Amino acid sequence: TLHALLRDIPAPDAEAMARTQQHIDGLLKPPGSLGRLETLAVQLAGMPGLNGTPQVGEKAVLVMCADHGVWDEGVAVSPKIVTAIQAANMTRGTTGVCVLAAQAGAKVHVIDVGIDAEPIPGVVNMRVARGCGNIAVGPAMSRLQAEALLLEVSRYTCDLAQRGVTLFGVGELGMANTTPAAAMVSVFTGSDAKEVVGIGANLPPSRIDNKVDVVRRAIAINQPNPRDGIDVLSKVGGFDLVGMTGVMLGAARCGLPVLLDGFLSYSAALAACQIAPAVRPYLIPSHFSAEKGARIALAHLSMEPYLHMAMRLGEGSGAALAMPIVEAACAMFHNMGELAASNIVLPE
Amino acid sequence: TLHALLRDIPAPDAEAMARTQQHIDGLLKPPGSLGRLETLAVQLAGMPGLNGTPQVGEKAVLVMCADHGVWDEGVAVSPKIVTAIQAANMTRGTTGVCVLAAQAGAKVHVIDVGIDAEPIPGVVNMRVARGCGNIAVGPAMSRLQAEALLLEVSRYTCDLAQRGVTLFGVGELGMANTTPAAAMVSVFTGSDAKEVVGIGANLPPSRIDNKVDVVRRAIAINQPNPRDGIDVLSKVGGFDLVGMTGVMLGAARCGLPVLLDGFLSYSAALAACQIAPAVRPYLIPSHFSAEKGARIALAHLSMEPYLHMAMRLGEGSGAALAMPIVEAACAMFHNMGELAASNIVLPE
Ligand SMILES: Nc1ncnc2[nH]cnc12
Ligand SMILES: Nc1ncnc2[nH]cnc12
Repeated sequence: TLHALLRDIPAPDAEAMARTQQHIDGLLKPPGSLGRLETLAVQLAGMPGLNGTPQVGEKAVLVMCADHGVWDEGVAVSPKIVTAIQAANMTRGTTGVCVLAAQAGAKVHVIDVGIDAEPIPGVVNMRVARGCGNIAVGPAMSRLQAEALLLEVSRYTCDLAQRGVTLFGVGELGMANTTPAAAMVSVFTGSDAKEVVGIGANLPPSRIDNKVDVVRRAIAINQPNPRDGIDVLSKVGGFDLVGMTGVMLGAARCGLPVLLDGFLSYSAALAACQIAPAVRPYLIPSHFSAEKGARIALAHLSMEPYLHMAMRLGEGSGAALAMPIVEAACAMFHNMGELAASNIVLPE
Repeated sequence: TLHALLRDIPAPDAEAMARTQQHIDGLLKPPGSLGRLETLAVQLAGMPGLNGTPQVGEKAVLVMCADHGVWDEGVAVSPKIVTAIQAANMTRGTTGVCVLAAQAGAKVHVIDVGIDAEPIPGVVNMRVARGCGNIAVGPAMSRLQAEALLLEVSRYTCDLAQRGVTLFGVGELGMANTTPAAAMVSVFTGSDAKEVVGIGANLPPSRIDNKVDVVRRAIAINQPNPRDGIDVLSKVGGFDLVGMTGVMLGAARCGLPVLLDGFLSYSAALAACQIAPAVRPYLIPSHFSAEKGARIALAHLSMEPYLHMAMRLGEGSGAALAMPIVEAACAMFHNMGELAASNIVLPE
């Protein structure tokens, strides 16, 4: 059951963190000189699934794929089938996330949570329906549906942990996905749609107006309650969004770190944190998405990404690209020499 | 001779770049979706030493070590000997740059251009003198000295290329080094010293005032000519700074890319670009240094770093940390599938 899951998310280990901090301070460098790498190391040491130290075992990127009924509103220029095509490509290792994950030594897990096509061999089957409801005229799905998918994904996630995975990355694939993402951000942050609606996958500037209108409509019609993340996800989200949120809850329950991706991922994170604030300490930002509503979303999460690449591909590509940074914090922690051993003495 | 060297720096290959751009546009993703990774790939393809394509062979980080007479002005809290100690540690693989380079699969080259100590076995000997002159009361060195070191380092650099190195990173090690760095930045950018003088290696806030004064003094006394980078380096720079500039000139002559590090490196880059504007296209920013004058320096170089880590260690640690990003752009270019092969058609 979900209340359980949520109840059992562990708090960070302050004891391990204090020990890490001390250790870091004693390394062969001026104190605090490695800035964010230091902070990251300490954050990791506090994660219970990591065994009191910054460490990275196996790495996995979970890609949540699904179609959206809102596509029918003219909010996306990519043909609908691209979701299904790209999902298959994920199985062949030719996509952007695939290439970047291989470079990071991570394995990619492609999960179908609701593609509007026949099942794709090689893809993890967790399909809710053939694409979610069109949010412009009603809810994306039922609360039950959302809750069940949350449970299902969270479990799959924590189970990988059982197989040696210590670091997750989350991603999505779904045509028209920046629409539900903007709606969610608008609702959670109380920003006006104009402020958070972007061009997604090369939407022409002309067509923007309509996208903003669709977003407002979705919100007005559904009346999602901002204090209820599940309410929001079910009404104006999508299966893919629900799935990403589920990865987050799962990794937190498991006491392990999750690397966010871009805009879509920020939307899901907002939901996750609303649902369970205890999730927060397990999230690690990757890059700063080029999507318009990115700054607002990040501000609400109080997150400052490490990478500024103007990326807007999705798929979990940003997450993969940041994995080496996480590994660097561990390397720093473990392999650097100590000041004391050099007889070096530097003022705090 | 230097005029030669400078004269022979190759322009970027526009033909290769056009071909790269086209190729990138045809990959399995919405056009321009990979943002800066795309731009980086194109930049690399234009570098003659790379053989018309984004590629990365062997990687090296060159660490320039030297002492500064200005240390006697009370501008640095690290004891002087730390330079010599850390330089030796570089030979043992225990320093920050060492750990990060190993993580990136790069080799570290420690070069002594003027440490105020006995020679360190294992360190490349290119020592000019036992520490440079105190810039607060006169020049750091003679023009001749600077010119010769420029030549010497540039040659060493291009020679590594001959051994399979395709990507360099530059770094420095030297107590009190942020002082000459600030002076240089002030002179090249025409900013007031207060604006560019930082805390370096944990300088106490109280002591700042004196550092600003030392910088102004150096400038007033020496009257370095901003339109003459060699003039500037020789007067208010240091051996380490000269060395970094030399790496830059060398890699450019060789038609290969160089990853900058932090503040010190930006100072050297400003000099290099002043000396030879043709160097510019070969430079790649890594991170955004936490040193105060960082923003000003970057603005003058028109560079936007990829990494925001609040780092201020030096040694070339930021350069190392960015190597995987460069490799990612190559992986993207080479391993991704093509839209056409999927029968996918997306609007530009
Ligand atoms: N002041 C310093 N102390 C120790 N290691 C360093 N590496 C770079 N600067 C340093
Ligand atoms: N619209 C899109 N087209 C192709 N690949 C994609 N990966 C993520 N979004 C995509």
